[PDB]
Amino acid sequence: STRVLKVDPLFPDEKVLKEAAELLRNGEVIIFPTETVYGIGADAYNEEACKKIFKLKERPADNPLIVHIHSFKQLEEIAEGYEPHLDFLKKFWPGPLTVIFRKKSEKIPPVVTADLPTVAVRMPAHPVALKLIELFGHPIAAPSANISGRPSATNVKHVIEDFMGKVKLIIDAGDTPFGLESTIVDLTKEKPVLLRPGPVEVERLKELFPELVVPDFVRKGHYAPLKPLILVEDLTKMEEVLKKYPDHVVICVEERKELYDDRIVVGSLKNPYSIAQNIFSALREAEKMGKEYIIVEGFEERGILFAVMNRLRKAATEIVR
Ligand SMILES: C[C@@H](O)[C@H](NC(=O)OP(=O)(O)OC[C@H]1O[C@@H](n2cnc3c(N)ncnc32)[C@H](O)[C@@H]1O)C(=O)O
Ligand SMILES: [Mg+2]
Repeated sequence: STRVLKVDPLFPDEKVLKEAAELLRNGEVIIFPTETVYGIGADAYNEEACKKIFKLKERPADNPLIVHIHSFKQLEEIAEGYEPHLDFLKKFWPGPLTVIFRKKSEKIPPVVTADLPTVAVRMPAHPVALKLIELFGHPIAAPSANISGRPSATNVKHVIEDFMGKVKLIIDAGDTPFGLESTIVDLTKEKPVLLRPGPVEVERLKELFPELVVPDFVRKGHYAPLKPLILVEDLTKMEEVLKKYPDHVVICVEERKELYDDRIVVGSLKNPYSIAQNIFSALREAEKMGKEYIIVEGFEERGILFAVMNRLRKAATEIVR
């Protein structure tokens, strides 16, 4: 019997958080907001509880979980070799950044890290997440709140779609600020490696780390709707595509809304953060509009839209370059 408890994002009712903390202590899984996407979390030191996350998501065991912390002191408990990067961390944490370090803790079971000698760590800039972790007293292991393969939940409506009846508690703090998962940066190798683009933008990381490596899998290509998805990087072929795929809905920017008939406006190029904020909602709307094909306009591989494109490329059933 899933309880959905609404809380203020800045000053959440600590009584709701306590209820959540209790469930975590009982080895239950709960869903909570962050500034990026909703997470589905368990006690990070509880092997059995973390196993439930995999079951509930229908997730491969080889796909490791991000461990969420509230203090730099917790970092010492779980990781080693981070001391040269403390200046960096203190500049972006709390915030939408996940970093890979060598695993110290034997407190974090292998299921969490998929037997890897590394651990992904994030200190989320969302008062609800921070206050929950602190009150609970252990780190929380949490992937995104969605059935594996599907778009990451950015609001409680999407969470309910995927998890009503399957978890005891969803904390609702409204639509997540960014709409997109944290930037993941691997700091275990000699040169830092970008594993996932996010709200900490590539251009910013390149300023800080001139030798940042951006693997091919980041630039090429999860987050997938139920209907086939057609991504159109070259918008001159838009007309060809529309006519090739007749029974369709289009996801488009505002400045090209008038150029279609059946269209979801995801946001404006004027304010690209609007596009990031709404893109996953758009895919969930689209898949329900009773059309055979979802057709999405492409975006610049720059700033936050880089992250958007990363997500769409990984979701698309066909790309049109
Ligand atoms: C809940 C919210 O904080 C959200 N979490 C999230 O997106 O979790 P998830 O859906 O599990 O994505 C986790 C990603 O993190 C990577 N990952 C985790 N631990 C890793 C490790 N030790 N080495 C490399 N990649 C790792 C996984 O491969 C995967 O791509 C976020 O990071 O914004
Ligand atoms: Mg995910």
